[PDB]
Amino acid sequence: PVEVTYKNMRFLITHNPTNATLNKFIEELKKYGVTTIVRVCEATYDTTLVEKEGIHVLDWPFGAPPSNQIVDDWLSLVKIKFREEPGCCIAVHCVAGLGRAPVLVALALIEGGMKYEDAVQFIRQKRRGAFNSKQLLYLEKYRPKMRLRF
Repeated sequence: PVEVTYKNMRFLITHNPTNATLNKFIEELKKYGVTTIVRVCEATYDTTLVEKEGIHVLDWPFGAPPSNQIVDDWLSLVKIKFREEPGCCIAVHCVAGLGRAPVLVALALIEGGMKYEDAVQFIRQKRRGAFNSKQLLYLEKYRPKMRLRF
C-alpha cells in the first residue's frame, strides 16, 4: 500500500482484498485511520463487515476518465471527511494492482494546489510505476475547479 499526504489530506492506495482476508484488511485500514474506501473498479467483496466497523464503502467505477459526477462526488468527499474527521485517511483501490486507483488521488492533489506534473511526481516517489500513457494525457487536460480551501 502506498500512502500520500498533502495539506489536511491523507490517502491510502491499497489492493483489492477478498472476503477471506477482510479481517486483516479492516485491521490495517483501522491502523491507518481510514474511515472511507472508494472502489473505482469492479466490486468483488462484501462490505457488511467493513461498514459495521465504521468504514464506509463507495462504489464509483470508471482508460475511460472519471465522469464529472464521480469527480464532483470525490472532491465533495475530500472536502468534508478531512474536515469533520481531522487526521483521517481515505483509501482507494482498483482490482489488479494500483491500476486506476491513483488517478483520483492525483485529482485531489491538483485541487490542493499542485499542477498535474507535480502530482504525478509526488505519487511516483511512492509508487514508481504509477500512471500509464493515457492517464498522463488525461491529467494533462484536466481543468481543476480550484475551490478547495486550506
